[PDB]
Amino acid sequence: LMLARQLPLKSVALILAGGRGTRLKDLTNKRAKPAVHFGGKFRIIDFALSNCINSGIRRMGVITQYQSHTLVQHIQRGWSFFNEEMNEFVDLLPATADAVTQNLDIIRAYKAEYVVILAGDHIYKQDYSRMLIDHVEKGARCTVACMPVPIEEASAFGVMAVDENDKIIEFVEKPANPPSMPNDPSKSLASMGIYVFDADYLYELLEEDDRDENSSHDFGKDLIPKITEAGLAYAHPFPLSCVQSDPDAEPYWRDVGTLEAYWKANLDLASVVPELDMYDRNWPIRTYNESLPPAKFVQDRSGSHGMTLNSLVSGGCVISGSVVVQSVLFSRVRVNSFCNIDSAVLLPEVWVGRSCRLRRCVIDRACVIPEGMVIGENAEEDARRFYRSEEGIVLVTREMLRKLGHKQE
Amino acid sequence: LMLARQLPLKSVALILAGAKPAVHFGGKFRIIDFALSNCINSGIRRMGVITQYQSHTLVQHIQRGWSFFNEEMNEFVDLLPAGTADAVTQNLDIIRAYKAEYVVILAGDHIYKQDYSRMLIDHVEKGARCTVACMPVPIEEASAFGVMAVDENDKIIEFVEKPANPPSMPNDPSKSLASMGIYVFDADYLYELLEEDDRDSHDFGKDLIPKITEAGLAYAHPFPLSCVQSDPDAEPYWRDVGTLEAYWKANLDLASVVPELDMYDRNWPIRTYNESLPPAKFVQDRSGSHGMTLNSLVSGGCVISGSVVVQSVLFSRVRVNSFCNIDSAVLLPEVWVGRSCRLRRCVIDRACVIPEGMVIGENAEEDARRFYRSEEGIVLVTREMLRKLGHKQE
Amino acid sequence: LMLARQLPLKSVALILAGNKRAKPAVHFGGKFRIIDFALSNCINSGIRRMGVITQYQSHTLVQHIQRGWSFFNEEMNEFVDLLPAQQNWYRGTADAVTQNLDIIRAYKAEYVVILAGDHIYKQDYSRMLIDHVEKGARCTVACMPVPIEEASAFGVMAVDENDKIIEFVEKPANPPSMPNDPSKSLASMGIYVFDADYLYELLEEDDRDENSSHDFGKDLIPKITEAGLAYAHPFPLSCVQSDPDAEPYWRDVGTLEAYWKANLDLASVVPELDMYDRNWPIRTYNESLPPAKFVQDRSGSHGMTLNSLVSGGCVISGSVVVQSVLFSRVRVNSFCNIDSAVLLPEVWVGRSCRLRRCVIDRACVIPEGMVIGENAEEDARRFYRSEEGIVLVTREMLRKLGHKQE
Amino acid sequence: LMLARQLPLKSVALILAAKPAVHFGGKFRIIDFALSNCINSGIRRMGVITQQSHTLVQHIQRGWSFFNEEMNEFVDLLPAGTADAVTQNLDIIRAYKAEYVVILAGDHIYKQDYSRMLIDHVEKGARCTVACMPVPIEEASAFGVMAVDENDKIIEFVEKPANPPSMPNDPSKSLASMGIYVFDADYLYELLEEDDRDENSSHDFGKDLIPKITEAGLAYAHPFPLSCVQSDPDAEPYWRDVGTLEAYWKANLDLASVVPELDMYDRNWPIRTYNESLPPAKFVQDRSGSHGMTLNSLVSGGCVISGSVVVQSVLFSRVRVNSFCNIDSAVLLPEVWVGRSCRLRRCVIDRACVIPEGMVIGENAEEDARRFYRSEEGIVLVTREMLRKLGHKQER
Repeated sequence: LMLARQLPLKSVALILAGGRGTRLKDLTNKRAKPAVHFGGKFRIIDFALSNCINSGIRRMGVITQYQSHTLVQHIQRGWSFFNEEMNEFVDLLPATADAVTQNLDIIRAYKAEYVVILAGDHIYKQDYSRMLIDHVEKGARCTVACMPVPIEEASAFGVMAVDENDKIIEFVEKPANPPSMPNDPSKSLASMGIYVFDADYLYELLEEDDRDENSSHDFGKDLIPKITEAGLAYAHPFPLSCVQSDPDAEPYWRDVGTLEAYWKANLDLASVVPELDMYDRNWPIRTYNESLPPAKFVQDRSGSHGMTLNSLVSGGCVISGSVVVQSVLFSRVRVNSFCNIDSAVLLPEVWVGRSCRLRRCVIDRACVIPEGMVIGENAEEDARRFYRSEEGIVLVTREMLRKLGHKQE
Repeated sequence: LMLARQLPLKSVALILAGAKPAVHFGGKFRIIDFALSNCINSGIRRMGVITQYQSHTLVQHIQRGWSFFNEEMNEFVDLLPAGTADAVTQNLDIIRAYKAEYVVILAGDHIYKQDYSRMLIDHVEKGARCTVACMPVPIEEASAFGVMAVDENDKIIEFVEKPANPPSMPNDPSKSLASMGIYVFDADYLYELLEEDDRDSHDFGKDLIPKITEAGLAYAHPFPLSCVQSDPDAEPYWRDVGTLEAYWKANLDLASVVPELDMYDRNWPIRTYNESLPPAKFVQDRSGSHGMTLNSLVSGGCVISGSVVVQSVLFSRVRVNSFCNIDSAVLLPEVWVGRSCRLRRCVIDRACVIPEGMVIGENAEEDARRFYRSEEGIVLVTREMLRKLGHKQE
Repeated sequence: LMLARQLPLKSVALILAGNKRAKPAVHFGGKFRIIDFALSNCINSGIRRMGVITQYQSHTLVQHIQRGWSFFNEEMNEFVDLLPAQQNWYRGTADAVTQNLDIIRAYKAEYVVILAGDHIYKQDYSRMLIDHVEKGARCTVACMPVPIEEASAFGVMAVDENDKIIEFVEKPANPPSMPNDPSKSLASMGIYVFDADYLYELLEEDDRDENSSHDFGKDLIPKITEAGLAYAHPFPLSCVQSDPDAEPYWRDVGTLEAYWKANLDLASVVPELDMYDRNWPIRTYNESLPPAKFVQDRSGSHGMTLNSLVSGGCVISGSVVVQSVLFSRVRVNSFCNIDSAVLLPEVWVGRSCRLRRCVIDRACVIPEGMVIGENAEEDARRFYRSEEGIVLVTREMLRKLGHKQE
Repeated sequence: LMLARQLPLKSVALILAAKPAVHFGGKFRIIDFALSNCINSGIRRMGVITQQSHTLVQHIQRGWSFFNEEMNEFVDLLPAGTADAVTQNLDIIRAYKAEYVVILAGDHIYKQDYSRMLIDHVEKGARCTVACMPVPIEEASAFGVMAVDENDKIIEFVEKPANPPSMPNDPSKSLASMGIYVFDADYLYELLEEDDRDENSSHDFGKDLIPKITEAGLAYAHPFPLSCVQSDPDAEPYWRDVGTLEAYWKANLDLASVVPELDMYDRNWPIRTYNESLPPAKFVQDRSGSHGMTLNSLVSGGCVISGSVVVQSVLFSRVRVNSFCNIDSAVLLPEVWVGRSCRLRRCVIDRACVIPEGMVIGENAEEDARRFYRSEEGIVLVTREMLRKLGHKQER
C-alpha cells in the first residue's frame, strides 16, 4: 500500500512544552525548558516541531503550561506561517497528561486518526512517519519509542522490558534501582517520552484518567503503566526511525537536563566533526530567522587581531581582538578588548567587558560581564559568586551578577 | 500637522531597475534593499519595481524577501516588466490604478538612506509639480550627472543632462549641483507628461526634467534635508557603486572599525531576505593551529579553517580552507577557497572555486592576464575566468 | 515640525482584552472579530507595535491573533505581543498592565496608547497623539457625548476651555450633564494616551496602594486629574468616517441587542459603519472559503434575498433571507424564512425553519421546522430572550431540548 | 521498497506556460490546480516558467510566495517550443538537485496525486512516464496519441496526427497524452542538453522528445484513473483544457449546478489560491425596494446585488449588479459593473467590464454576434475593447 505518505496526514502531534527544567533565564527571570537557546540560533522546541514538518505531520499543538511569553513569542515569530486551508497549523494550547486533558475538546476538533505525543524539551532528529508505520504494522493502541541508556543515568528515565514482538511487557517510572537490559546489560533500556496513540483509544483513556482521584495524571507515572498492563503498549526501537547522516554512529538524543549536558551539547557544534549535524539539507531544522548583521571582528584597543579556535560566532556578534576557543557565541554577543573566552557558551546579547577571562561556563542571556572579571579559574571563588556544577561547569545568570552589585540593563 | 504622515499614504514609489539592483552588498544585502527599505521607513508601503529585464535573481529576491505584504492594507511590491521614462509609460495603465496623488521615482541601484516623507513635505510646501533631489558633486565627475541651477526659492532655472562642460556652482565652484535621479511628481502631472512625451528622447533627465524646468514647475530638494545618518557632522552617504573600485571600497568600509555607513541603526533599518544560516563556524587548520581575524565581516554559513582574514568581507556560505591569507578582499556567497591561497585587494564573484595554492593581488601583470584588473589595482575573479584557466566549477 | 509622522513610531499600543470566546474575540460583520478594529486602527494610525493583554487566555483570541495578526517582521520595529494576565467590584483594568510592566518597559516607548479591544470604532490615533503633545498633557482621554440615561455606565468628566480635565468620576449613579446640552454627558471612551515614563511611575505607585482597585477609570484618572495633568480629546478630532456629516460611530456591544443591532446595521442599504472604506481598511483572518452557493430547494424553487449578507462557504437552498447576516459556512436548507437574524459560523438550519429577531451561536444545528422569534413566551422558555425581544440560541440550549449537536 | 513518501520529497515540478492565469470558479486561477496538486502530492518544490505576464507573476507573488526556502519548498519564477523553455533554465534546475522531475501543464483543470504516478514510474522502472487518458477520436487529433503494450510501455507515439489512430478498448476513443511527464532527473537533463546541443528538433516534448524516448523503449504510460482524485469513485475522471470559450463557460457554470462534477468542497484535496480579503456578498433592495432572486448561482466576496434575478451564473469577486437585472447562464469575472435593467444570457463578461444601462445579451442571436465575439455554439464574450468600439466609456 501507499500508507507511509498517508499516515502523517492522518496524524496530529502534541508537544508538551512548559514545565521549566533549566537554570537558564530569558530576560524575565523564569524561562521554560522548551524555549531554551541552543546552537547559536535555535530553541530546543524547534527540533520536535521541525521533525513533525519533515515527517509529514503539519498539524501541531504546542501546550504551554505556565503562560510563558518567550515560548509563545517564539512560536509566533517563527512558527506562524501556515495556511490552515491546507490542513496545516501550529495551535497554541493553554493550561504531563493533565494539560492534554484540559484541551481535550479542542483536540477532538482536529478529528485526527493517530496522535503523536512528543516532549518539546529534547534535541534529536526522528522521522515520525516511520514510527507511525511501525505503529500501524504492529497494531497497538499505543507505541512508545525506546533506547538503551547507561545504567547510572537510567533513574531519570522510564524503564521498560519487551518480548519478541516488541510488546511492552513491563514498565516502571524513574525507578531508583532500574533493571538492566536482560541481554548485553551494559545499560538499561529507557523510554524517550515519544508516543503514538490511536486517537479514539487516547481520548477514551484520558477521559478515564481524569475521573480517578489518585491517578498522577502523567503518561509515565500513571497513564503508560496502566496502558502497558492491558497489553496494548508496543515498543519502537529508536534506531528504526532516527535520522542521521553517518549510519555507523549511535543515535543522537540529548535531554539536556544538567548544566554539564547543555554545555557539552552546545560546544559539540563547535568541534571539527560535531556529533549533531546542523548542515543536513535533507533534514533541516526550522527556527525564527532573526535579521542580524554579519559577525563583526575588529581590532582591540591595542590594534591587535583576534584569534579563534573551534568556535561559533552567530550573527550580530562584535569581537574586538581577543581569543575565543571552543566557545559558542549566540546572537549579538559583544566581546571587548583583551578577553580570553574559553570552552564557554554565551547566550544572545551577552556583553563582556574588557579584560575578562571566561572558562568552562555558560553565560545566560543578556548578562553584562563587568571589566576584568575572571571565571572558571578559581573553583571556590567561582562557586561562591555563581553556580558551579559537580564536574566544574559554571553558570552565570544576570541575577547572580545583580546580587554582586553589577547593573544589568 | 496631519499633512506630515498623510502625504506618504497618498504616494507610490517606483523603483527603476537596470543586473545592478541585484548586486550583493554588505554580506547580507542587495542594493535595491536600501531603496525599498527607505520607502518602508518613509511610510510609503506601495512600491512598483520596474525590472528593465526580468532578472531571475531580482525577481527571486523580491519574491523571497519583499513579498510579505497584505494588499488589503494598501501595501505591495509590484513586479512591473518593461529610455528610462518609456518603462513607466509601458505600465502606465497599471500605475494609474494605484490612485496615488504623488509618485516617487527612485533608482534601485544606489546605496543611501533617505526619508522620502521629508521630500514630500518639501515638495508640497514649495507647491512644485516636480521636485528633484540634488547634491553637490565634484565638477570633474558632474559630466555623468544631470546638473541644475536654481534661484533663492530652490526653483530650477536651468537643467542639462550629462553636459560636456558641467556648470560650477556660483558659491561653491569646486563642485556642481547634481541631480540624484530621485524625483517626486504630482501623479496627474506625471501622467500628462508621460502621455505627451510618448508622442515625440524617452528619459526623465534628458527630456522630461528640462521640459518641466522650462514650465517653471521643477523645484530642487537639498539632499541633507532628508538624508539619514548617525553622525550629523559628516557628508551625506551616497555611493553609486558603478566601478569595481567603488564596490570594493564601499564593501570594505563596512569592515572598518567605524564605517561611514551605519548598518547597526535600529532607527532606520534595511529590510532584506533573512537567510536561514548556521552561525559562522571557525575551526582549526590541518596543523591544528588557530585562525586570525582583523577588521573583517564573516556572514552566516561560513566555515573558516584557521587562516588569516584581514580587512575583508565574507558573504554567506563562503568556505575558506587551511593556510589562507586573505587581505582587503570581498568574497561573495558560496565562494570556495582552496588550501594555501593568498588573496589581496580583490573581489571574488559568486560561487567561485579557487583551486589550491592560487595567489592573487601580488603580481599585477600576471593577475591582469588571468582576470580583470582595474587601473587602481583591484582584481575581479569570475567563474568564467577560472574556467578559461582550466579550473572546474562544480 | 513634522510631528505626526514621528509620534506613532515612538508609540506603543496596548489592547486590553477581558462564555468561552472572549468579548474581543466575538465574530462580527460576517468575517471579523471585534479586536480587529482596535488593532486595525493602530496599523492605520502608524502604530505598528501592539500588545494584546488577555485577562482570560482565550484559545480563540490567541488563535485569531496567530492566524491573522502574526505577519509582522520584528526587525522593522513592528509586532503584536501576546501578553497574558493572571486575574473586587470593578475589574482590575490597570492590574493587567502592571503584571506585564517589565515586558512593556522593554519596548522603550516614548508614548503608550491604552485601548479597549471590545469596542467597534474607527479612529486615527495619530491625531490623538498630536493633540496629546500639543496640549502638553501627561495623560489624554478620548471623550464623546453620550445619552445621559446611559452615562451612568461610563466614566464622566468635566473640562475647561483648554480641554483640561477638571473633574472625573467613574460610573456615577447621578450623572452630571454637559453645560451646553443636559440630555448628554461627556463620557470617557476608555482610550488613553500616556507619557510612557509617567504611566510606569503611576502603575508602580498604584500596585502598592491597597485602597486602589487597579482600574484606570475609578482611581488612576482621578489621581491624574487631581494633579491637573489630565487633558481631554474630542473624539471627532480623530474619528475616521466616510461621510463627514454623520455622527461619530462607537458601539459598546455589551448588550445582546447592541450586537444584533450592530451586525444587522451592515445589512441595510446604507450602513452607519462603512466596511468598504479603502482609505481605512479593517484587517482580519482571511479565511479561504468557497463562494456563497445559492441552489434550488427540494421543489426546484429559487431563493429570495433582501438586505442581507452571505459570507463565504454558505449554501442556501431557496428560502427567504431578509435583513439578516449569515457568517461563513452557514447551511440553510429548503423552505426557510430567516428575518432580522445573525447566524454565526457553521450554523446548520434544517428545513422549514422560521427565525426572527434572533442570534444563532456558532455551529448550532437547528432541527426541521423549528420556529423562533414569533411566540415570545415559548421563545423565552426555550432559549434566552432579551427584554427588547431578541433571542439567543446556543449549542447547549439546543442540547437540553433533545436536538443532537453533532 | 519500504516507504513511498520519500519519492515526492526527492522530486521537483516544473509548470510550463496567459492561459494559466485565467480566473476560474469565482476565486481560483487555473494554475492554482497544478500547484495545489504538487502541494497535496508532497512535492513542495515548484518552478513556474512564465512568459512577462504580469498577472501570473503577481498571482504567484501574492498567493504562492509563503514558503520557507530552508525547508526545501519554493515556487520560483523562471523566465524563458516547450522543451526549449526548460533547457533555458536547466542551470537553475540542476541546482535543485532533484532525483525526479515532474513536467506539468499549468493550463488544465484536474486533480491528480503525482505521488502515485511517481510510484508507478519507479515500479515500472521507466526513464519517462507519460500520463494518458482516453479521448474522443474526433478530438484526439489535437492531442498526442500513443499505442502501448500489455505492460503500459509506450510502443508508438505521434504528436497531433490529423488521422488519429483508433483504440481497441473504445473505438470511439483513442489514447491521448495529458502533457504530464515524470523523468529521471539526470536522464531528462541529458535529453535536453543533447537536443539543444545537437538536434535541430522543434524542441517540443511531443514532437521531438517523447518520440525519441519511445524509439528507445524507455517511455511508459500511466493511466490517469490510477492517480486522479475524485470524491465519487463511480464517476468519470475530470480533466478540462478550457481552450475554447464554450469549455470555459461550461466548466465555470458546472460549479453552480446542484451537483457539480468537480468537487470544490473536498477537504482531503484542497485547492490553494490567493485569499483576497473581501467583504461578505452583499444583497440589498432594488430602487423599488423589492427583493432579489437567486437560482443555482455563485456569488463571490465583494459582490453587491440590488434585487435582480441571478440564474445558473458565477459571479467572481467584486461584481456590481444594479437594479432590475436578469442574469442567466453567465460568468462575470471580477470587478464587472452591470448597469440597471440589463438582461445577460449565455455569456462571459471579462474583467472590469462596465455594462451600460439597459444592454441585452444572449437573446437576439444576430445582434449579439454583431456586437462582439459569439461562438458557433452560441456563447458570447464581452471584452473592454469591444465596448470601447461600441462607444461605452470604461476605466471609471
